[PDB]
Parts: sequence; C-alpha cells; structure tokens
Amino acid sequence: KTIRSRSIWDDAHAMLEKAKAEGISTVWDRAAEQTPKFGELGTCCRNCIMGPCRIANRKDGKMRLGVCGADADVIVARNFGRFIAGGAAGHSDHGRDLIETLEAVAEGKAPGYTIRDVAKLRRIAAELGVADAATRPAHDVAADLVTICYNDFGSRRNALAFLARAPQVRRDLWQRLGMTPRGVDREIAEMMHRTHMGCDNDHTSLLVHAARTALADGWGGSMIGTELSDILFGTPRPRQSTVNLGVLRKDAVNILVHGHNPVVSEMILAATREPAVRQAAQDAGAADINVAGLCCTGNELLMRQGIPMAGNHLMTELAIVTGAADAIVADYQCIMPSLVQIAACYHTRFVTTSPKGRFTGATHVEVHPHNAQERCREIVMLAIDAYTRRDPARVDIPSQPVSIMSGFSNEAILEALGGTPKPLIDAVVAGQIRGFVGIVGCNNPKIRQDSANVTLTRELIRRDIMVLATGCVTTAAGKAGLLVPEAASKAGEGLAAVCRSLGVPPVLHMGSCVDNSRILQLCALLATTLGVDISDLPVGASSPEWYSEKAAAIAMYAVASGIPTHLGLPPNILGSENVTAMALHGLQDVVGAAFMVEPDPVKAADMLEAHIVARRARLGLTS
Amino acid sequence: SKTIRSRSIWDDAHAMLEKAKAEGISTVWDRAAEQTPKFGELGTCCRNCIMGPCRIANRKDGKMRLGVCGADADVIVARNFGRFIAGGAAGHSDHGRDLIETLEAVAEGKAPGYTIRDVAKLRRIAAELGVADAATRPAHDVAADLVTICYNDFGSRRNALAFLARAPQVRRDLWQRLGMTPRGVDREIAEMMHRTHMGCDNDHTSLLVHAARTALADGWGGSMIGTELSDILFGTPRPRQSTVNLGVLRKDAVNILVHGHNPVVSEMILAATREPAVRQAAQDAGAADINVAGLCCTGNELLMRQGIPMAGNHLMTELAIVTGAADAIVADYQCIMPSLVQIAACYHTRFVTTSPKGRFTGATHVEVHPHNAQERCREIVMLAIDAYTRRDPARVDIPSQPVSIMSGFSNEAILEALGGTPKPLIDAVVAGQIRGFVGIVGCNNPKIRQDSANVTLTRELIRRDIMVLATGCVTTAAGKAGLLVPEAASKAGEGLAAVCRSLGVPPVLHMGSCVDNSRILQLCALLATTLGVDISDLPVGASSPEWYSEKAAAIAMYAVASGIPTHLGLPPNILGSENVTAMALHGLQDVVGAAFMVEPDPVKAADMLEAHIVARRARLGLTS
Ligand code: SF4
Ligand code: SF4
Repeated sequence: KTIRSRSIWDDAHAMLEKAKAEGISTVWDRAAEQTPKFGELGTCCRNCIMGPCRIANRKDGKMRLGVCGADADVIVARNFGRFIAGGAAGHSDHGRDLIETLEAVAEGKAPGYTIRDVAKLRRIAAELGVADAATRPAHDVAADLVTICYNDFGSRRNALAFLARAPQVRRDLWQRLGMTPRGVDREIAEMMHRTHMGCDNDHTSLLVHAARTALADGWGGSMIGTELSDILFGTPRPRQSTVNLGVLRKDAVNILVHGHNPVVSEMILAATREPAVRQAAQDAGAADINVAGLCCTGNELLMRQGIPMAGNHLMTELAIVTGAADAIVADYQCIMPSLVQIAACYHTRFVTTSPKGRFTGATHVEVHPHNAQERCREIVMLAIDAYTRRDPARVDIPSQPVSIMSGFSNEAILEALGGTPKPLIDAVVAGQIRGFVGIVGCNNPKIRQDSANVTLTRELIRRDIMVLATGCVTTAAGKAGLLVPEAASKAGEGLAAVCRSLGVPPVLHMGSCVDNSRILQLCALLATTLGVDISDLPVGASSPEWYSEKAAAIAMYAVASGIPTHLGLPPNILGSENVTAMALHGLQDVVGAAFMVEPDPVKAADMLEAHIVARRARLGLTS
Repeated sequence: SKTIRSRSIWDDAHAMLEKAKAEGISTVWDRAAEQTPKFGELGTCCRNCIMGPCRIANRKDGKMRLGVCGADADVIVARNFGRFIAGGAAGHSDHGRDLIETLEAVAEGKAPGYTIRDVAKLRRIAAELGVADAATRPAHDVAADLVTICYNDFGSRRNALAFLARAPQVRRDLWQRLGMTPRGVDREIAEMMHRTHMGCDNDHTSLLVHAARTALADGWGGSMIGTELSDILFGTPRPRQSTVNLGVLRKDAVNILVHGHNPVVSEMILAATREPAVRQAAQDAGAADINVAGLCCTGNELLMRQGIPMAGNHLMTELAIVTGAADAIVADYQCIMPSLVQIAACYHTRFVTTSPKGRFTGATHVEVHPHNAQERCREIVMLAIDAYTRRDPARVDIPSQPVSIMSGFSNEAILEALGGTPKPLIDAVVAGQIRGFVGIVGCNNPKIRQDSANVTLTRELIRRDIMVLATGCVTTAAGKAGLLVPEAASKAGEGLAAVCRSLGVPPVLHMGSCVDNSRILQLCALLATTLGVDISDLPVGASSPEWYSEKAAAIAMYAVASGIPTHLGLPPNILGSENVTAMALHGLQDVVGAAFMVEPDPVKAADMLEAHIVARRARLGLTS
C-alpha cells in the first residue's frame, strides 16, 4: 500500500513494484531514511569555522545568537540568499552556454548547427539595439547580439538588456527599492559576498538583494537562454506528441536525454536521423532509434521537435527500471547521481556530456559546439551497442502513451490570436477567462507524486482560470489528459468557450524551467498594453511540489515582478518570524506580490483565485 | 580569573575581559562557549534543496549512506567546501570591483576629493596589462583604459585573467592542462554555485579542481585588482613607523575606529578629520585632537599607506568599545561582528555603516559613494564629535601602552630596499642566510588562545632563518610581541639577522591586508620567473594558524593551487570525507605541486613548513 501512496500514476506504480522485487532502492526509499532539524528551519549557519552555529528557542536563553553575534533573522535570510543564488547560478550558466553556442555559429565554428530562426534573431537584435538588424548579414547581427548578451554577464551595466520589456512603473519601482538587476553573474557574486560573516547583517537588506539576484535570473540568465535557444533551434509552434513511460518502444533503441541543455540533445536527435546511423540500429535487430525526453531537456525537445517525454523528476529512476533504457545522455542540473547506480543494475549506458556535470562512474563523452556532430554520433553508437546487451526478461514498459499538445510559445499564442493580444484581453475583460496561473513546480518525495499538481490544475481551469504549464507539470498535466484541445470539457464555461474558439487546450505548455521567462514576457506585454503594472494583472504562479534552488529563484523573481506565487512546501525559513512575515506579507507592501505556503491544493486554488478576483476589481472588472 | 587568562596572551585583552565581565557584557568567547555542540562540522550535512536536508551518517543498518538525490559523502563535502571557497572569493571579488568603480569615478572626474596618488604605478600597471602608450597619454585616459581591462576580468569573454601573466609559464601551462585557468572573477563564483546545485557536478575531483579555479580567480583577479588599484588610488606603501594595541586610543581625543576592508571610505574619513572646520568642531567640544585608529583589514590598509595606528585584530574589536573611549565605529563591510552594534549601545559609541552591502540592523547608516564621499565622511566625523560630548568618563579605561611597529612593505618597497632588483634576496637564499619565506596570513579563532599560535609560529620560523611575511590579523600579533621592528633581528636566526641588519628591516615584513596576500603571489611569481622555475620550486610556504573565515580558506586554496605549501591551524569542515581530506592533504601535491597541512601545534607546524622548504632547497641544488 506504500507504493500506492508514492505516486498517482500506474506506470510509476508498476516500476516501484519492479524495483522492489529486484532490490533496487529509489528516491522514495532514501527519502524515508533522511526524514529525521536546525538546517530545515534555516537557523543553522556554517559560513565560517568560528563555529557551526544553531539558533534555538531554548528555555535557559542560550544559543540565541551566533558566535559572531548574528541573530535568527540574519542567519535565516543569509541561507535563503545563498539558496536563491544557487538557483540563479543554475539558469545563469545555461544562458551563458547558449551565448557561446550562438557565437560559435556566428564565427562559423559549430558544424551541424545553424541559425534555425533568422527572423527571431533580427527581431531580438533590433529590440536590444543592434544597428540595422533587419538588413545586415545574419552572422553579423548574431555577433552583435552575442556582445549585448555577454555584457549582461559583465559588470558595467545599470540594468539588464531585457529589463526594458517590463512596464515603466515596474522598472521605476525596482529603481526605488534597489532591486534593478545590473549583471547576471554580479548579483550572484554580491549575494555570496553579503552572506559572508560580518558583511550584510540586515534581513530586509538580504531579502531585497535576493529579489535582485532572482530578477537577474528571470530577466537575464533564463530570458537570454530562452530567446537564444529559439534563435538557434527554432521558435516553438503548437504540435502533437505523447507522454509517460509508454513512449519507450521494445523493438527500438531507446535513447533518453536528461538535463537542461538543448545544445546537446538537438544534436543527439540529428545523429539518430543520419542514414548510416539508422543502418546500425537495424543491423543490431532494432526497428528504429527512439529518442525520448526527460526533465527540462525533454521539455525543450518536446516544444521544438515534438519528441515524446518519458516522464518528470521522480520518473527518471523508474525509466531505467523498465529495462528498455539503452542509454541516458545527461548534461547538467537535476540529474540524480543515483541514476548511475541504477544503470549499473542493467545494460544501460549512462553518458555525461558536460564539463560542469561530472558523475563518478559515468561514461564521459564531452560535447562542445565544435565537435558535437562527431561526438553525438559516437554517443548514439554506444546506445546501439548497449541495446545488443539488453536482458529481455527484465523488460517491462507499463502503460500506453497519452496524447498531448505542446509548443505554446508567446509567438505561437499571439499568432493564434491573429497577431495581437486584443482577443485575449477581451476575454479577460468579458470574464470568460478570469485569470492566468503559471504552474512551474517539480516533484518532491514529501508529496504523493503529482497529486497536488493535477488537482490544482483541475481546480483552476474549473474556475475559468487558464493554466500555463512549464517544467515537471507538463508531464503531470499531460498524463491526466489536460494538454489537449478536447480537455476544454473539463474547464469552466467561459474558458472552454475560448479554448474551443482558438482550438487550444485549457493548459498551455510553455516550455522548460528557463521558459518561465516566457511567462514574464507575456505578463510584461499585457501590462504594457493596458498601461498598468504586472501587479495589476489577474495572474498567479504556483509551485505545489517544488524541491530545488532553481524553483525558489523562479518563485522569487515572480513575486518581485508582481506575480503572487504559491508554494506547496515552505522554504527553510520558518526559524525566523520576521523573515517569514516578510516573505508572506511584507513583500506585498514593497513589490505588490508575496509568497503563499499552502499544502492543500484546493485551498491554494482558493488563494490564487482570491488574488485574481481582487485584481479584477482593481481593474474595475467583474470577478 | 583563570578563564580570562586562557582566552588571550595580551594584557590589553585581559584588562577588557575583566571590564566586560564586571559590566555584564558578553563577548565573542561567551557566545562561542554556547555554540560548542556536528554534522556540518564534518561537512556531511547538505541543505542544497528541500528534498532533504540530508545527513550522511555511519549506521550498522547501512541506512543514511546517501542523500535523497543519491549523493554520497564525497560529493556533499566537496560541494560544501566549494561553496565555502566561493563565499571567500566573493568577499574579495566585490572589494576589488569597488576599487575599479572608484578609479573610474576619478577618471570621469566624478569623485571629489579623490586623485591618482601614484601616477607612476598607474602607467606601469597599465603598460603591463596592454594599455597602448601608457607612458605618455593623459593619466585619466590611461586610467580609463585600465578600468576597461579590469572590468573585462569581471566579464565572461576572456580565456585567462589579466594579471595571470605574472605567473611562470610552467605554472600557467599546468593550470591549462588541469582546467584551473581562471577566466572571470564573477564567472567562477557563479559556475561554482551552479556546480554545487543538486544534480549538476557529482564528482569530488571535478568540484575541487573548480574550487582551485575559483580561488585562483580571487588571488590573481579580485584580490590582485584590489591591491594594485588601491596603490594607484591611495599610494604605494613605503616603510614607516606606527603603533598597535588598545593604547593607541587617547583619553583626550575624539577616537574614530575604522573597521572593515575598504580603504575608499577610511581614506576619506581621515581626510575629513584634517579639515579645519572639522578640527574646530572637536576643539569646541573639549578634545585635544581627532584620533583615527584602525581595526581589521581597513586598519591594515591605513597602516600601510598612512601609518595610522592599529587598535587591534579580530577578537579585539569588541574590547576596543569596552574601553569606553571609542567614540565612533565607522564600518564598511566584511568580518564586522554584528554584536558590535549591541555593545556600542551599552556606551555612547556611534556605530556607523557606510556601504549598501554592509547593512546592520539598528546602526546609523550614512551611505558613502565616491561621488559624495567628501561630504558624507565630513558628516560622519561630525557624528563622532557629537558622540564624544556624551562620553561617560567614569567608564573609560584604556589599558596598555602602544607598541612600536614598522609597516608598509609592499613589493615596491622591498625591491627598493634591495637596490631595485631581487638579486640580493636571491643571493641570500642561495647562500643559505635566508633558508625560506613563509607568509602567515591567519585571523583569530575563539577555539584558539588569541595569537598564541601566531606569535609562537612567527618566533619559531624566524629563529630557523625563515623570513615571515605578515598580512591581516597577524600584523597585530607580530607587532604586540615586538617582532615588527628592525631591532627584532636579535630574535631571529644568525643568517636572517645578518640580512635584516644589512637592510635595516624587521625579520617579519608587514605586507598589508588580506587582499594584499596577492602581493605574496606577485613576489613568488617574480622569484620563480627570475630563476626560470615554477612557484612550486621556491622555498616558500603559507600558514593560517588561527583562521576562521571563508576568505582565509580561499586564500589558502589559491596559495596551494599556485604551488605554495599551506598550513592551517584548524581543519575545514571536510573531515567527514576521507577522499576529500586525502585530496586536500596529499592528492593535490601530485596535481598542483603543493598541499594543505592541518596542524594545531605551532611548533610542529614550524617543523612541517621547514621540511618542505628544505625539500625545495634540495631540488634547487642548494644547501639545506
Ligand atoms: S557567520 Fe556567525 S553565525 Fe555563521 S557560523 Fe560564523 S560565527 Fe556562526
Ligand atoms: S542536493 Fe541531494 S544531498 Fe543535498 S539536500 Fe538535496 S537531496 Fe539531499
């Protein structure tokens, strides 16, 4: 009965029983061992060896301050600052890689890569100030855009380049508060400086720079990553695909791409479509080479190529347990190192491709733009060889894939509306669509897998609130059949009408974790057109099953941009009443939004709907 | 009280610990007594995501051997230590970046009261880094071009940091093969925070290699830019006399204590106290003078360039307020204990913060920037004079009499003492008069009796003809024991005493603040370049007997990664992993040519540093 309580899906239940009988420990098993304190409240501090310090509520009054004299407010806010910095650094390095990949294309030093979307390149470059971006040669225009993006990774700017997309009132508010992101790397470095012993000892000051650090992610690292990926590999358009472990085929070579970087996974797919490589699969007894995605790199291949997704966070271990995973191609971020051990229990080849994502015991085939075509060809060959060593008795692909619709970039959304946001604004004014909520969460073993994600998605569309899905929720919403146009039947009367009018699902898949920058861009476009602030728009954000530092950075820059953000579990901040009050209430007075911590998905829909209604009133609209 | 005598070796510290106990004031030793009790000290506690936190323990049932994500002790300890190093590099990185912004303000003409005090060093540094016509163009044009170069080291488009060219070719080629070449000061910090995220870098060798790269971006980037631009803006240090300990505070004067690391504020504070209208405000209040005294590294900075006396080091900062004569504390950022704000409220003292980065709840914030510093610092000295009129004379007790010291031993001053070349210094090392050099760069740590290890190790090394280069907190330790004066050659060995008397210098050279440990890198790289060898071939060493901060770990790491055997008094939070520990103590020797040494006995630490110096003298074909 424990296996039934760990997830809500049959394919996950099937593989949990399979690993149990085979003696394979999963992420849920190791979570039970680690359940048993001071670090979870954020009141443990390890920032120097004057002593590991813990702040307790003791009867005798001892241990109330650290050795240096820091109180619980400073200690909690510093750990939280480093937590956001690590989340921002995640997206930061990703955007920088995309800058390097575009610079290699511009220099002509990336065989097999091209500028797939030249029209978006000219638009983005013109938006950011590149002279004659409309008419100059594409590679020259790309080089000037590369310089611009790199300069946001420098230390000589007053505001990040894409920050111009925000409404003027939002930018003036950032100026007054001192939150204006100046440089992508610089805010990260200043956060690490402030959290050092004896530097920043004011929890209000620390949280304001956390907002500044997280804003440098959403409007810098992530937005550069999203826009440059569309330039290099194509801007997403609506298309059909499938989800869950059933996307693996018994008769094919199954290559699972895992991580966040489309630079590697896009070239993997190109190699599996080469004629000589497809021949090697048939020679090994396979009908084809089947590429399926995992986590954010899967979301990227889903949006731009329609490649089916095997599963989200907690499904990554179970996909190897199917016995049909012939290789796992990893880059970096959110790749559990337990996959290496579970792959050793089978024939699966675990291949790492990035100098930043090294895993002891893995097969490292380092991929760079100048050798990607050759290296990825070599990586696909290792998957065909591993296929010949597959043990057929241990194969169990549990379910049948579920149809989904993906590729809802802002470009695709506006094209569906006829090239303007006016029909969308009209529906919101009419009350057909009462608001929007972006669900951006992960999975967390503390919560039954996707129970909160699917319930909250169902609750919101019932109340005529459209849902924008990124990250892990894509698999959650898709498995429940909410990512298809026919799912309008499960929405309210107004939302179903608008969805059927446009032929779109009530849940729009807008991409990976960095593609939450698409939600910032969309909100900024609506606020600009209406002449109001983002904090005036009937919008919301939710992370019901989050776990990572990157999720908290996403939650933080949504709040600081005026988007009320709900979290299923609290961050490690409850040890300080002041820091907790600031996150839940005080931030509303400053940036116009705040955090919400609610483990009940229905109560969370009530809170998100309440803020949406209050903002409809301030626009002079009926709920 | 026998407990008070066990916490320091200095009478001016004992005298204030009695005073603090008499008045019910709790110090840093009292709070350290409460925080003695575990996994974080071994480094096996991970809080990088709310899928835990996770503790790696050893239980007979085999449970809790991996994190929820599956990470083992090696990865967890390495990521904690990696983030520990990144925090230290970030402290120096932001300090260096501010020095760039000040120089740009001078170049733009938007910093009233600031100048280019050392134009000759500006042209020299700019020419070294590739500025065209640095010798002849207008100074502000040259400064603007040097600012661009430094800023680009804080960008993401370079393959190697600008000052890395000072390193020997064999050292740079070695960094290239290992993948340690520092590319950008902020970038390595950001990549470290990326690598330590869940599910990114899960190989402890990979993590420590980038820890070395991150720390090298401090020593050859953030700190070196900070040191060299500070000399350009506020002057290159020259040898001079001064005093240390709490006796530098005067009962008859307005006592202003500068605290932190940034000379940009303290230099302008000092200029404000010499304005006639400000000196009048003090005289109108009944004071004989305005007395500025330094604390921590900013005190080291004012000591090197102005000769301003130092009140004390890390653990003395609380006691200086207890004297009752501290009329104001002017703070910028870093290593400023927030308990000072509360202790100042026990007296008349004004606690003033000046930086947007160093904010303290309950403090008086008068934010200083280059464009308003002359006006703002004038306002800050006035607050010190006003607080002086409210001083309680019954609570004043300045315990000891100041000790004479000699300071200001920049590499420029050292080469000038040698006739403009390192040849006499090389000759003494070849002759065996100076058997080696060791930089003692430590802090204070309440776990260790204050300066007991620093002073013992300093005495032990100079006795064995090993010259000691002192930075940071050790400056106060060496000075109080009377080792920072030329007459202290009598306490050195026969060979070292002879060389010291020939040059008229102490056997312990004070080379500046914590960021000025980049001066030691510059000196080592200069000797290795002259000799045609690697830094790992020089009879050199580094020691931090009483360290505590992330900055000390970053300094120790870029010393090791540069080939300098580094001794630590206390171990970093890494003992939870045998592999990470073996790599730090032994494995790194095979990779970068040096390793960490953890030894709490100062005499045994002198034995270890002397052994490596002897081994390297042998490989140079010299008499050991
Ligand atoms: S920074 Fe302060 S609270 Fe944190 S470990 Fe060091 S002494 Fe303790
Ligand atoms: S990163 Fe891994 S070891 Fe660290 S807290 Fe998260 S699950 Fe636990």
